Formats: sequence, structure tokens, C-alpha cells
Amino acid sequence: KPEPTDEEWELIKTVTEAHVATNAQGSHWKQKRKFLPEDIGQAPIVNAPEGGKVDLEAFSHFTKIITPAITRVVDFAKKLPMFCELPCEDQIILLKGCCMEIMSLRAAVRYDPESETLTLNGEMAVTRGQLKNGGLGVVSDAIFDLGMSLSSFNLDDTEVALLQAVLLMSSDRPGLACVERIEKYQDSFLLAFEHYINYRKHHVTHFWPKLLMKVTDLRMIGACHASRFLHMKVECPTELFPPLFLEVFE
Ligand SMILES: CC(C)c1cc(Oc2c(Cl)cc(CC(=O)O)cc2Cl)ccc1O
Repeated sequence: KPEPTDEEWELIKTVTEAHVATNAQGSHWKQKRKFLPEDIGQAPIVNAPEGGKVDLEAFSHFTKIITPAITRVVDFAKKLPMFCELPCEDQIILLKGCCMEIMSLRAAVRYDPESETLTLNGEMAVTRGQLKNGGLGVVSDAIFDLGMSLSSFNLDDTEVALLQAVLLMSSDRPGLACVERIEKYQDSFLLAFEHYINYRKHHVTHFWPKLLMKVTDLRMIGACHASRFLHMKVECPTELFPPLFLEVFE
């Protein structure tokens, strides 16, 4: 099992630092996180159909921190030379495509089995029901389920950073111009990722193949979020949507 080459180690240092610099982790999250009051997201009438409705109050707090979350995803990408040398038209398509896949991953790795909450933007700990009622619906469940199964993977800033790069460099997005050049960058990351996996020597058989399944989960989530955004537009007032939010998922 080949370990990373010299060139791969340099790339690895590039993504890892890119991720860390944009992951709102100056201080460990488990300490800076404030819990969103239990009241928020709580349904007063228990027997009233939930359907696909949205808690406006909860939705309100979420949109207030979604913009800085979206920006860090942009800043992360803009720290990778491979990405910056892609046409601006491709940079847009790629960002609108992986934004939620990377954000969901970033939330999932910050899952706390104790309180059973996800820490968003590195400071807001929410429960499954809060994020579910607040707008995401089933997508909330998808992310929590992912966070539950990621705990044993013990992913470091590098493994998480490489996962983001793989998600970012997806050439299957519609309208992309440099499909080949993007697919190549993705191969370069996948390769460095696997080699780094051999270097880490995790005590779990078929760790790489199990990791790739998680990558498929995030792509399913990001796509499900797309259809979910449309619904939010119907259930929630247009004034509550930040211009950055609209731009990335419109
Ligand atoms: C309810 C709606 C506004 C909404 C919330 C939402 O929750 C999140 C937020 Cl704010 C931030 C992150 C990433 C991070 O922790 O940096 C990750 C996640 Cl999952 C994602 C998409 C959405 O459309």
C-alpha cells in the first residue's frame, strides 16, 4: 500500500491548511458552542400535522449564520491553486454544486453523541428536530445519521479536507466547460487521499471503500437540499433569505 509521494504531501499540506483556515476552529468547537434554546423549534400543538412546514423562528436563526458558512466554503476553494485557475463560469457551477455537501460534512464531523446536537458555523448547537423543523426536513436526519456513523472513522483535518476537495472537483456538474481538467484534479486528490489513508493505517478493513460510501452520502444530501430549498421559498417569506443564500442555491 503506497504512501503519499513528495508532490502529494505538498498538495496535502495545501488542502489541509486551506480547510483549517476556513473551518472556524480557532478554538475547539465543543467549548465555544452555545446551545440553541430548546424552546426554538418546539411545536406548541403536538397533534397538528407537520407535513413539510417550516418553523419561521428557527429558520430565522439558521439564515443568520448560513451566510458566513457559505463564505468559508468559497474561501476554502479560493485557497486551492487548482481551483483558482478554472474559468469563473466553472468556479460558479462547482461552488453551487458542492456548497451544501461540504457544509453538511463540516456539520457531521462536529456531531456530539452526548447532547446529540450538531454544531453549526462552529458555534450553534442544534438538535435533529430543530434543524429538521427549521427548514431542512429529512435532510436534517440525513446529516445527523452521517454524523453518527462518522464518529468511528476518526477523520483528521486532512481526511476531512481531502473529502471536501473530492466533492468540489466533481466534473459531473451540468454546464461545466473544463470537465477533463476538473476530473484530473479530482484524481490527483483521490490518489493523495488513498495514499494518506495507507500512511494513517486505520484499524478497520476496507476503510477507503467505506469512506467513499460517505462521499456518495453527501452527494445525495446536497441534491436533496436543492429540492428542499425550493420548498423553503414557498413556506418562508422572501425577506428572510440572505442574498448570498439565494445566489448559491438559486
Ligand atoms: C434551514 C436552512 C436555512 C439551512 C440550514 C443549514 O445548516 C447548516 C449551517 Cl447554518 C452551517 C453548516 C456548516 C458549518 O458548520 O460551517 C452546515 C449546515 Cl447543515 C444548511 C442549509 C440550509 O438550507
